Amino acid sequence: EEIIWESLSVDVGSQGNPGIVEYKGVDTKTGEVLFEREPIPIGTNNMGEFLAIVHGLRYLKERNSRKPIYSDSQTAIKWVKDKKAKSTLVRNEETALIWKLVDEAEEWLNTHTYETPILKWQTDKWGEIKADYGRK
RNA sequence: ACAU
DNA sequence: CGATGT
Ligand SMILES: [Cl-]
Ligand SMILES: [Cl-]
Ligand SMILES: [Cl-]
Ligand SMILES: [Mg+2]
Ligand SMILES: [Mg+2]
Ligand SMILES: [Rb+]
Ligand SMILES: [Rb+]
Ligand SMILES: [Rb+]
Ligand SMILES: [Rb+]
Repeated sequence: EEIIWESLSVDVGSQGNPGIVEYKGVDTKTGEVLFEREPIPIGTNNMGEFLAIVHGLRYLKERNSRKPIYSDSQTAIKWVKDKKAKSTLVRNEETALIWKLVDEAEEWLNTHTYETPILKWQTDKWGEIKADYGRK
């Protein structure tokens, strides 16, 4: 209904899908960029959205912050809830890095706790999430 | 259909 | 127009 302004917003950006993937997290209220991942040569939109949420969880936990996380990705929200990224991307030498990061993010979820609410950013009502890359 |  | 996902 209403935006929770005291939150972290995350989003993926890419060049192609599959293609070069990056992600970032921003303060929803101010747009300040709080973290940005260096581009990964091949990944999917959904793998990047998943990594962005998990990085957000780790970032907030390290800082003892109870803020929620907004994501626009129905898929990634579910994958984090399930602790399992059900990507179709081929596992081969070209995709080794993205898959290593996804495997490591799942591993973190299976070995740590968090209370962070993971909320759907309601793009249809609110416009683009504040972490968006402005590329579409 | 919906979400990217 | 193409892709990734539930
Ligand atoms: Cl990562
Ligand atoms: Cl909340
Ligand atoms: Cl959702
Ligand atoms: Mg997104
Ligand atoms: Mg975006
Ligand atoms: Rb802590
Ligand atoms: Rb975009
Ligand atoms: Rb979107
Ligand atoms: Rb589809």
